[PDB]
Amino acid sequence: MVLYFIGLGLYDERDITVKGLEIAKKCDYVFAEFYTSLMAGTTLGRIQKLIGKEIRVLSREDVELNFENIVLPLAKENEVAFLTPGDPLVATTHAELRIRAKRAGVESYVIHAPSIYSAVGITGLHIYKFGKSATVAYPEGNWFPTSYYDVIKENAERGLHTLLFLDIKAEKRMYMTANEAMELLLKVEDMKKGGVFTDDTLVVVLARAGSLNPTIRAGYVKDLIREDFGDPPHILIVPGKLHIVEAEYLVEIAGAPREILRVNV
Amino acid sequence: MVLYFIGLGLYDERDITVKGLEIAKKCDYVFAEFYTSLMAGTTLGRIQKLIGKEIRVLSREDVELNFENIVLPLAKENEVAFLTPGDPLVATTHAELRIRAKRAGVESYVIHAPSIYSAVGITGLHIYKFGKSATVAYPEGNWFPTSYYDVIKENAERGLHTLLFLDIKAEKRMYMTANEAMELLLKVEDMKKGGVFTDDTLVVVLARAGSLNPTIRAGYVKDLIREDFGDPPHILIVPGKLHIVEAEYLVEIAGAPREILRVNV
Ligand SMILES: Nc1ncnc2c1ncn2[C@@H]1O[C@H](CSCC[C@H](N)C(=O)O)[C@@H](O)[C@H]1O
Repeated sequence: MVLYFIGLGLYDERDITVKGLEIAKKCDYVFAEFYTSLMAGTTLGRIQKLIGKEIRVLSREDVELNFENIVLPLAKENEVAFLTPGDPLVATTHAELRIRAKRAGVESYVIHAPSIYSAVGITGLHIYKFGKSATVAYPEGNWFPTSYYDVIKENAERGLHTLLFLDIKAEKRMYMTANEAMELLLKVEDMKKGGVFTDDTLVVVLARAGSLNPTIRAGYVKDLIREDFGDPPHILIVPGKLHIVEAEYLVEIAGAPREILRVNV
Repeated sequence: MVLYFIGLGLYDERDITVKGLEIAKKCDYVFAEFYTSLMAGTTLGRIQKLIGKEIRVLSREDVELNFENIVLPLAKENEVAFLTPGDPLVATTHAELRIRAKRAGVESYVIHAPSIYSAVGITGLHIYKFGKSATVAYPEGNWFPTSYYDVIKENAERGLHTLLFLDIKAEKRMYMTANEAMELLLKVEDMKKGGVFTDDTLVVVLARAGSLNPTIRAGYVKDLIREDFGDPPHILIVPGKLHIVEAEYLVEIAGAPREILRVNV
C-alpha cells in the first residue's frame, strides 16, 4: 500500500541517506530509473549490494507510459521503493507520478537526498543569488536550440548566477563536457551577438559533485575552454557580479585568477 | 590533517548520507552548529548515538569569531568533522570557513545532505523555474527589513517562483512561521503598494520537509494566513505563472483551490 520515492544522491552508492537506505532495505520490491541522470561514481551492482535487494531498472517509457502498470500494482499490496539519482522530484516529470499513485489509491512518501541544485553551494557562490536554471542541449540536424543562452542573459542582467545542467544521453552513457558547453555558448554568442558569453566571461566548473575529490575551477572562458576537468559529470555555471566573499572563495578554493577580484566584483 | 563539513539533512538524524555517517564515525573529534536551521525530528542525543561520538556544539559566536581557535587546531593533527543541519554550504556563511581551514594548513572536504533549497521540489513546482531566493527577517527596533519583497517582485515579473527562507533565532528558540511571514509581507505591500503580495496572492507552504509527512499547502493568502501548518521549520514560496502540471499537483497534493487549474496563458 506504500510507494517510497528515494533519492540516491550525487555520485556514488553512499550518497543515499541513512533514511533512504533503511527504508529501501525493508521494501518488498525496489525499482529505479537512470534516465533523468546517472550515478557516475558507482554501478547498479554496487547499489544492489548496498541495499541487499534486486533492483529492477525502468526506462523512460516504462515510467512515463507505464508507471501505473509496472510499479503501482505491486505498491498497492506491498512496500515498494522507486530510486532516482539526486533528490526525488527535482526532475520535472517525477512530481506527476505522485498523482498517479493517488489515483491508484497508493500512498506515497518522499525521501530526499543531495541534489546538484543545492550541491553547487560548494562553488562558494551564494545559493540565494542563483536565478532561473537551464540545460545546455547538444544541437542536432537542423535543430539548434539556444534558450539557455537567454536564461544566462536574463539572470546576469539582474546580477544573478546561472546554473547550467549539461546534456546527458543516459541510455548511451554519454556526458556533455564543460568544454563542449563552452564551445556551444561561444557559438551561440557568435550568432546572437548579445555580449552574454565571450572569451572574457568568467565561468565556474564543478565536476563530480558528491565525490570527496570534485574538481572546482573558476576562470575566464579563454583559459578554461581547453582545460581538463576530469571525468563527468560536469556542471557549468556563469556567475553574475560577485560579492567579494564569493570571489575570494573562487580564488582560494577554485584557483580563480586574482583578476576576478577587481573585474567581477 | 583534515576537516570535514558534513550535512545532517532536513529533519532527523537519518537524513545524513551514508557517506557522511561512515566518515563521521571514524573522526577523532566532532563539532556541530544548530543555529542555521532547525531539525525538528531529532535531538543531539540521537545524533550522538548514531555517530557514536561526543558532539561539541558551537554557538554562532564560537563559529564566526573563533572557528580557527576551537576547531582548526585539532584538525591539524586529527580527522575532524563539523556537522550542520541541511547542507553545510546552503544559505549559510560556512563556505568562508574553508578559507580559514586553508590558511591554517588544514585540508577540508564537503559531504552534502538534503537541503530545503532542493526539497521544495516536493511542492510540485518545477525547480528550474525558481529565481532569486530571499530571507524574511524579523523586524527589530526601528529596522524593518523589506528587500525580500523586491525579490518576489523581480522574479514574478519574469514568471519565476520565489523561495523564501524564514528567520530563526536559535538561542531564543524562535522560528518564524509561514503565517508570520505572510503578515510581514502584507505590511510591506501596504507600504510599497506594488501589487506584489496581497490577500489574493497564491502561495505555497512547506513545513518540516524531510519528515515522512510534511505539511504541503497551497492557496490564497487570505485563506492560509491563519491556517495551522504545524510545528516549525516552515518555508514560504510565492509561485510565478504556473505550468498546467504544476497547478495539477498543487490541487491534487497540496489541496489548492481547483480554480487555479485554469491558467491564464
Ligand atoms: N525541513 C525543513 N522544512 C521547511 N523549511 C526548512 C527546513 N530546513 C530548513 N528550512 C528553512 O530554511 C531556513 C534555514 S536556512 C539554512 C538551510 C540549510 N543549510 C539547508 O540546506 O536546508 C529555516 O529557517 C527554514 O525557513
